[PDB]
Amino acid sequence: PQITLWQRPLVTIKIGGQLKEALLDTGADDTVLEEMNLPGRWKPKMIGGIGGFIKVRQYDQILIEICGHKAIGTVLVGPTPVNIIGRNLLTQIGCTLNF
Amino acid sequence: PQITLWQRPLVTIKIGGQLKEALLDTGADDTVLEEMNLPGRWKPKMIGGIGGFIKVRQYDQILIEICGHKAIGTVLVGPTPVNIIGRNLLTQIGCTLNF
Ligand SMILES: O=C(N[C@H]1c2ccccc2C[C@H]1O)[C@H](OCc1ccccc1)[C@H](O)[C@@H](O)[C@@H](OCc1ccccc1)C(=O)N[C@H]1c2ccccc2C[C@H]1O
Repeated sequence: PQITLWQRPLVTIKIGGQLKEALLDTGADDTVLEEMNLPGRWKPKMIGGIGGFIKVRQYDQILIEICGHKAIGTVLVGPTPVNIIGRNLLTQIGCTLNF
Repeated sequence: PQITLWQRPLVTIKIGGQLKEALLDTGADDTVLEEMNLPGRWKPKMIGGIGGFIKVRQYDQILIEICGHKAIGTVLVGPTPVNIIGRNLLTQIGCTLNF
């Protein structure tokens, strides 16, 4: 599909059987979701954006479904204000920026 | 032009006769640039990101060239980690997300 940017580019994602809303963020290197439970072991990590840094938990090889497209990659979980789908997963679904 | 996301979507922008590098960010509602000098009066604004809020200066009707495409709009200036081209200007150059 082609997403215009008059409004925030929010889409529905499926992860861990749960359905959620998330923002397609080309400015985010990684993907970070609000506090939730995921399987496997995790690694602590600090990520910084506008405003400073936050502590998140890193999970690897997590399967996410974005608008029907399956994608695999690292998923961070932490006190983020909104769910964010970063570049690490946007590339997997063939997402691009077009002027 | 089509831009993949395997790397940060960095482009060159021209503002105040100067060349700068900035990030095309669909996750940013507004455009914020690192500390610099702009003409006219400014208004105060608070923007919230991943790690909290920051205070920025708001300038209106600023001319800015993004990859050869001229745009005129609101530009914010403050302690941002990188120069950011947000949705307010991305829509002016007809930028869309595609997959
Ligand atoms: O933090 C970032 N990346 C980092 C990131 C994110 C997730 C995981 C890892 C990493 C590392 C780094 O790439 C990106 O910034 C550039 C950036 C790049 C590199 C280093 C630092 C910053 C994001 O795309 C932010 O732009 C955007 O974040 C999503 C968000 C939307 C709405 C509300 C709260 C948060 C955000 O903060 N948006 C707000 C904003 C921004 C500018 C002007 C106005 C407004 C209002 C609101 O829309």
